[PDB]
Amino acid sequence: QNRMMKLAYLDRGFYKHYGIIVGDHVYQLDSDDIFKTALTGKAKFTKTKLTSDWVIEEECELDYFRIKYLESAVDSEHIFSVDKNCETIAKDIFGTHTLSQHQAIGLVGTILLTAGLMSTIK
Repeated sequence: QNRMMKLAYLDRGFYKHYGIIVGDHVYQLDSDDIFKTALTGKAKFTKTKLTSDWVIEEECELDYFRIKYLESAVDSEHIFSVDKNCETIAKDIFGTHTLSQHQAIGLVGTILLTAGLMSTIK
């Protein structure tokens, strides 16, 4: 609960919602419809109160952006591209090209969506 950005997930009957824990709050994609989010490749973020339902991945953490920018994105209701493929993610995380705050948040949003989408595959 001090500027730490850890990956966490909420598991309801095997379907997983992923989010970023900062303090006593969770940032996640504002969607209960993963079909439409995935098909459109677009989402905004929301911030909710952390609860015991959330499971922290203490060895995972997405430190790609400053939290204030994500707070601003939540407040502004900005709609991000969350459909980057592995090549784009790989270039972003293993390369040295400039990465805007919007691109950085879109990257983390892609990771959240992809992780949640993979949990749906029956």
